[PDB]
Amino acid sequence: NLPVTVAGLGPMGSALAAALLDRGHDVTVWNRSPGKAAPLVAKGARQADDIVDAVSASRLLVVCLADYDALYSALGPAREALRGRVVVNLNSGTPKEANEALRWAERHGTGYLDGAIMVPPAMVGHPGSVFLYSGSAEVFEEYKETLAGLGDPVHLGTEAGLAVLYNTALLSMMYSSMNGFLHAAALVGSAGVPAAEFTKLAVDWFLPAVIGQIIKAEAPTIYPGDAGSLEMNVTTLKHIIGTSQEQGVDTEIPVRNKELLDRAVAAGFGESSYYSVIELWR
Amino acid sequence: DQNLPVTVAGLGPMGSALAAALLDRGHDVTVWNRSPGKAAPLVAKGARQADDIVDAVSASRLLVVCLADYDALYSALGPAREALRGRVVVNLNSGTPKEANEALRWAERHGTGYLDGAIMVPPAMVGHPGSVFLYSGSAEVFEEYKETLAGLGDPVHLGTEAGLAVLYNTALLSMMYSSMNGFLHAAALVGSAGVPAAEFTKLAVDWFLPAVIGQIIKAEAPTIDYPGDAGSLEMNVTTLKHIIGTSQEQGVDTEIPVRNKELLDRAVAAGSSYYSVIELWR
Ligand SMILES: C[C@H]1NCCc2ccccc21
Repeated sequence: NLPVTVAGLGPMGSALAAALLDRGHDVTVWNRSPGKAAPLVAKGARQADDIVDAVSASRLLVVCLADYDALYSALGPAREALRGRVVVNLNSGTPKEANEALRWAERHGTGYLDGAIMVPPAMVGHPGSVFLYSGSAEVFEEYKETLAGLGDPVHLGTEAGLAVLYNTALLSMMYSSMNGFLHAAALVGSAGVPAAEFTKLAVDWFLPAVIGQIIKAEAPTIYPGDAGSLEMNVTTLKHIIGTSQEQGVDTEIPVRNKELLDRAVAAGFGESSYYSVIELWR
Repeated sequence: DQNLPVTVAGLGPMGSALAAALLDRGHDVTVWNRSPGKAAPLVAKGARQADDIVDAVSASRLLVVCLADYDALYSALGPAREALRGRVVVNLNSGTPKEANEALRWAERHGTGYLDGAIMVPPAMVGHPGSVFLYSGSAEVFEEYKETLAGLGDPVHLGTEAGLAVLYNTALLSMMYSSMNGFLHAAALVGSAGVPAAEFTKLAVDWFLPAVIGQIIKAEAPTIDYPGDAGSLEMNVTTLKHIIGTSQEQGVDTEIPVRNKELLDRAVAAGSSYYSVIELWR
């Protein structure tokens, strides 16, 4: 039961469709290029002829396409068939793109959720999958159970752009953290330290016990316990850069991190908090 | 000997915490500091103050040193050359691994056992649950004093070579600085929409950091085996273009994601997995 249509059958859209099939939904699939539907049809999906049939088959339409232009092109022809259905858009962009899609959906009498997929395709549907959602709370509550088949659905608020905002923010932190980890791994690696054991120490202990706790301790709105003054952290970074040079590891990462603190010291004091670094960017 | 005499040389905020922790665990603690005015609070708690460094060293077989740098260690302890014979130095503030190896050499020249250690928590956490200290140096010396060292924090022995503790410490902290900075960009980005920092912080630290950042790191780490991974360099460039785009829309400085994207563009040109970025630095 709970018929669902998936539009877009790239690697992510295919995973969405397959996860929905595995929970036993009546899944209708649609894609622009041919040949992406066959593997899903084999697994029990009905392929729709035209986008109107696809949209008409289900009250819930899960969209996973390249951008907003792609969404309009794909779903534009559906016209009055969208009226009274719900679009769950899993591929915005930026928050302005999310708001543009909300506008498009509302013009067509269509409910709208914007979602960010927080795991790779292969994790979709499996324990650990988490999807962030923004949009009408009524709509979210009505389709929550269906959405749960893809991953733990977290509703951030009713404004269209929030999911993309949170997703882009979290991912920005992820890239920096991963790059720092790779500097770390290069550093120990240059002494011949085996990576597996260091990785486990860094991820299973240091990341939650030290990095997480220090972040919360620096957050002025939230361990006894903080990162210490800017000036003491500058000195720490000078030792990291020194160590990196000794070991023959590129100093780019700690050099940039030190320059950032130097800027924050100059704007405030050597005694200002670590968190005040954020004032350089807003 | 559960009340083993210990001397602490250096009574800055960390050294003072070490001394207080040792006093709480039933040691006869002798304290020393170059500048006056730091010993009195510890004397009140039961520490014996030493006049000069020779008296300090002569009072205990175990000497815990917590000074600014290596130069400070040599200048402080130099006069006590001879008194050091047959004692053990646990140096808790080497700046680089070459410095750790220099101090080993100095200690051994004088007939003195040597451990190097890195304190992984702030002063206020020292001697409380969650305190962790990393050690490197002679396994025999570590085994002999392990139980005393356990009073300060969980003692993790990395190996016998003098520089390992500094190497691991500098690596882990390098990752920390990058992670915190990426978090601050994240917080600025959601903050620019009026999202409250407390709730975002909790989501980022209590869920995203272990469930996503930690797992993606392990997935990329070729020696550890989350059926997915970070995806190709090229897909991550595109993701970063969206983060930069979102950051511009929101009026938040793009410095952090711009640098992260430039790194990947360098890695694409060198010519593939996210983890291969590491090859730019060694
Ligand atoms: C350098 C100091 N300040 C930042 C927090 C921290 C955490 C672990 C070990 C040292 C430090």
